[PDB]
Amino acid sequence: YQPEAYIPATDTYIEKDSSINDEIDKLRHSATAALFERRDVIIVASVSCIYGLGDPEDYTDLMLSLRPGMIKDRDEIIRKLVDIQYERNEIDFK
DNA sequence: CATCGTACTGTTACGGCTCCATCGATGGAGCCGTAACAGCGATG
Repeated sequence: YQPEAYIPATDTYIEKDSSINDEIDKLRHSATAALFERRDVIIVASVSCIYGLGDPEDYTDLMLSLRPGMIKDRDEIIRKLVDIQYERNEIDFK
């Protein structure tokens, strides 16, 4: 990670560059889901636990509920899935 | 010295697409030259 910064002494600006690790992201998402799923969860974290995450109210209110017999268009459900940052990929299924 | 931050920019291999340069011969018919073949009369 190289956060953007500006140095007035040299009048030079550095652009932001980052790389994402898949395993750590999956572990973080699993921890976040387990927090809302079960109460008997133990989380081992670094000082990263004090950095800005999303709103828990938005996380709870944006859960999609589906049951048999409920009328709903397939396109509407696909749009709802896309709106919660789900990527459609028939080749790379992860 | 380790820790943290809401999917980052620039330059190279490699496969697929497209444009451009560069590169007589054989059989049939007619002709010439050469060889080959066919085709009144008088007397005893």
